[PDB]
Amino acid sequence: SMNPPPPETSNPNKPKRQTNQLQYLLRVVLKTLWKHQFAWPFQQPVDAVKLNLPDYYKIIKTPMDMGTIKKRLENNYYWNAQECIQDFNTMFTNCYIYNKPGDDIVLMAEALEKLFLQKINELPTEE
Ligand SMILES: CCOc1cc(-c2c(C)noc2C)cc([C@@H](C)O)c1
Repeated sequence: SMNPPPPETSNPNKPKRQTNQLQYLLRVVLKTLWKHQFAWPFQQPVDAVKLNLPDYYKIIKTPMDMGTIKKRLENNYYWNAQECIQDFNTMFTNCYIYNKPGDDIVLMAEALEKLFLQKINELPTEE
């Protein structure tokens, strides 16, 4: 029933780089999803205490949210695009695992995921 510590967003010993794909993931992908009308539940870790979801973190062992993704991208946390893409997919999948078809949050995830897919479909070639 308690909240876990949030995922890490900084690790000074992780090697970093700034690729055109990672720049796209921030400037296009994250920006598009973050501004969406359905973004709000996903802009920070699930607060299982405030939401009274005492079994959330019993079921979800790899939490992810866009607040975390945003900080990771802004801190150059990633080495490659695939790591960031995996974070977004973890976020969606968590929502699908925990929730039920047709729940509001699932419809929201689905809308964001459709936009995600459209954007990732045009991920630029690494230069
Ligand atoms: C600030 C978080 O607000 C919400 C969080 C959820 C949520 C998430 C994210 N993952 O599982 C649940 C439940 C669902 C809803 C509303 C849309 O019902 C709102």
